[PDB]
Amino acid sequence: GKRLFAILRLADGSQPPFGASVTSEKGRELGMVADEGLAWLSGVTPGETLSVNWDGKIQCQVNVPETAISDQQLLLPCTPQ
Ligand SMILES: [Co+2]
Repeated sequence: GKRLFAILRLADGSQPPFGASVTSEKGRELGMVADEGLAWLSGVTPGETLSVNWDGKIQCQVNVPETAISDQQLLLPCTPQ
């Protein structure tokens, strides 16, 4: 499964800001965070680690479940490195 509807929230409960970028381990930009911490991600690999970037910096990372499949909405807890 490769396209994910990701609900992003940090460990502290906050939301990554509107306009943050989400990148794969490889460094590819799979999507951008919209409002309310929602990010549609393209070409995601199940099991990989994504980084969420804003303010010119990796702010936190998420672990895409190995069981992720296409068009799945899932919570991705974003934890600071
Ligand atoms: Co860019």
